Amino acid sequence: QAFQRQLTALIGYDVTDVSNVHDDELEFTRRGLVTPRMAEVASRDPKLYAMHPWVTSKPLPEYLWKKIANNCIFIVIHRSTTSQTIKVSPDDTPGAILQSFDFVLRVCGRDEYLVGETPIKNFQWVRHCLKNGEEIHVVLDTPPDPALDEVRKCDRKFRVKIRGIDIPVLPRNTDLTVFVEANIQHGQQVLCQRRTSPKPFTEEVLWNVWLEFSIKIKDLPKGALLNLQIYCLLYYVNLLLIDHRFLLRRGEYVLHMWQISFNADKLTSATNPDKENSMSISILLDEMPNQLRKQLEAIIATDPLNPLTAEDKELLWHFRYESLKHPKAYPKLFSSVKWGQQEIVAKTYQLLARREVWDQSALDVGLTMQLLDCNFSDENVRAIAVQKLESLEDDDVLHYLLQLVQAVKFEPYHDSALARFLLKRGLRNKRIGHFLFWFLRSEIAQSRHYQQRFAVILEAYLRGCGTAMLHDFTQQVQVIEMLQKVTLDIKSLYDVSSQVISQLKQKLENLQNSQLPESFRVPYDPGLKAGALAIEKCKVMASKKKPLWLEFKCADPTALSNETIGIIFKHGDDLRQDMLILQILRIMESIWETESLDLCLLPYGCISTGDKIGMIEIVKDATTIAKIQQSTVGNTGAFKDEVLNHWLKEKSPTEEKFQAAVERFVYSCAGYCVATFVLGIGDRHNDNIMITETGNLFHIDFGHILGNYRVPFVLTPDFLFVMGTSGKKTSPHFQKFQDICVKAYLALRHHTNLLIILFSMMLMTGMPQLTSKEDIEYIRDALTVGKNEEDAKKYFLDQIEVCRDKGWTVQFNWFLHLVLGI
Ligand SMILES: Cn1ncc2c(NCCCS(C)(=O)=O)nc(-c3cccc4n[nH]cc34)nc21
Repeated sequence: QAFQRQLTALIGYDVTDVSNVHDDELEFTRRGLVTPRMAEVASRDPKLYAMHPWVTSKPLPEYLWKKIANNCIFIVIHRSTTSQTIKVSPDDTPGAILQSFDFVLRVCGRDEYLVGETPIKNFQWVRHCLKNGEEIHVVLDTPPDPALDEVRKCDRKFRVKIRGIDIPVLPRNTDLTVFVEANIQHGQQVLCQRRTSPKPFTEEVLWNVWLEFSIKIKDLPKGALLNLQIYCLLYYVNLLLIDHRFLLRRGEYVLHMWQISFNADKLTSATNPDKENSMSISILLDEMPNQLRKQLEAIIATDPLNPLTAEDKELLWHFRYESLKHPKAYPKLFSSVKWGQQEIVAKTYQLLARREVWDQSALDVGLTMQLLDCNFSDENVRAIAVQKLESLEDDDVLHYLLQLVQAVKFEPYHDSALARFLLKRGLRNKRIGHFLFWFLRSEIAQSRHYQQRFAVILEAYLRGCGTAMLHDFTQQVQVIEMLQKVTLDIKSLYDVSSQVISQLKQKLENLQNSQLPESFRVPYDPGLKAGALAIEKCKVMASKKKPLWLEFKCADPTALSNETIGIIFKHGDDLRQDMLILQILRIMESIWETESLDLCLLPYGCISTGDKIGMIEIVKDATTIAKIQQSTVGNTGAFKDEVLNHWLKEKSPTEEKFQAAVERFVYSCAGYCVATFVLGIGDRHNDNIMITETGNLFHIDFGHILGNYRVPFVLTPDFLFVMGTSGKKTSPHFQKFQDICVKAYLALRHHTNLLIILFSMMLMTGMPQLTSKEDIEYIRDALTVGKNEEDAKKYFLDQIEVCRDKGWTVQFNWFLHLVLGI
């Protein structure tokens, strides 16, 4: 019992609670997930699961090959005080290196292991070292005891009666009228729509009206939603017309509704938990011709957001067997399906049974993701997408985990192939499981629309993750809860007075002494194990949301460097938006990796842990672009061109390193101009832009520009100065920048459909305010869909020149708005 209690505290929600249900789908899902859990648990290798080797099967990039002398790679092994280097070949296994040198090779300071039958080059930690030009240091010790991971042992027209609506208290807006709109939805595609006669808007409105729809009962598709909405659009709520047992929903229902276009929340089957304040509604249920081929291929070629006309759909359907031969035609083909007709759906299933071309096609994530969005409610359609995902290596799963977790919001039922898939992969791998936990917990904490479903999924995971991880989560959760309290208490108290800096270090003193865990895993970096705080370095930050600047020691003695673990705790913004933006950045990098391109992005760790509150990784040796200018000229926005180049020469001791910084800067600057333009978040105040002492540029605080959402992006003259240019001039570096940009840009366009679906999904599940048809179709233009590589190339170069023609104009403007208040 104290176990289900522990689960509830780790989850942040009671999954056994049944106060907010009108059926047993949630409980049914708890039971159904048991099998999938035990199946994955009872078939994972204890040793490999305990050490969770982080590896990849992708080729080693060109830019990481040129980092290797010979077929040689050095690795420093450590034991007690002894310590020796070793010459290794990129292609030999960890076992080989051992005999070349029962113990195992663990990385210093990290809970990371170099184990398994894979080349030494196919490890992420090794590749990380090479990229950063770091040296691989491992300590030789015994493998973690796999025991520590032990797990606790019929032809009628459909009709619905609208009894009426009840609300305890209605807005002070006298006086208006209300009618109820009942839609039978599927995908976001409304099959049939009926309304009630308007009625005076009182706290109780009774119609007692039968709304007879055009669609026969037998023609109702599994997963179809009875969407009930109130107009003056004030309220909405949904009811699956066909339940989780293939039964036709029947009987009396009193649904509490959500108060207020492409938002995923509008899809939920969850009813509003707040029964005392929410609006309530009461209902009662009782050889193809040459030309046509071209036309079809042109249709199949268009982007995911390109709308299908009636003719387009009729064509796709009539030639469905020809369309079936094109995996890329699936999303559009299944959109051309009349789900409101049982005969058609039946034929669609007959079609799916002929999945030779699909089953054999190479995995296209962008394509797979499309079948998992709000446009598809059929579980058989969505199942083939999940099928293709099964072939993903744990490496790629981590890449798309966040948005796969978000895609669960588009599932009609709590129990889905997507859910079970995430459950399985999370249980198969500790790293995946770790992030799955936080991603789900993130949603469960600030999403009433989906907390129930995600809570049931999280519970299933926790019951199979193992004793060891359950303990880590417990420590991580405890720490986060304590620090959040401090961040809130501190926020309640401009300049960070002594009275507050004293209070902070004071509060931290109270916690550290006999309260906070002696050690905990860094949520955004599972390998790292944080120890005791360094109160001296801790401070409240000069931010309008008074974020905590915290620094910990590494609990790992074998750790090499003495550098502390820096974490920023912050309340005020929804960090989920930041997560999605940062995750996309990693996706853009992996993409660029396939092309062997390396823009030096810094997708720092960021984890949403609660309501408008989460933690951020502190990148070391970095400062604001604005701060580097506030030094030269403070109160006035008198930005000077050369200051940035000065700051670098200053921080780089050997002038050589300086040239390396100016290079790192040109790479990092191009990557952020391209990546930021595609995402339409490139117009930022230089306060939201930082640079490393090594010249690595990177944006920050993405939740800020998305919470209040004119130059294409930020290529200010001070950046240009570092590139050796001013005004009507060029360079050997600027040409380089313009060179890398067009490269980086053109490369992204080779994955247009992937970016589009991710961007679209990001907006619907993460940016509730940015959910219009126009908001989404921005990335189409940004990626200049359907354009020659030449045209596109020019398009971006125009964008660059527009930043030139602007100089400090917008920056200064930002200075007027943010800095002061104009
Ligand atoms: C990721 N990272 N690394 C350093 C750093 C930082 N450094 C603070 C020092 C800046 S200074 C003192 O040089 O002006 N501030 C922030 C940051 C602050 C506020 C909101 C944010 N959202 N996302 C990141 C945010 N992120 C940072």
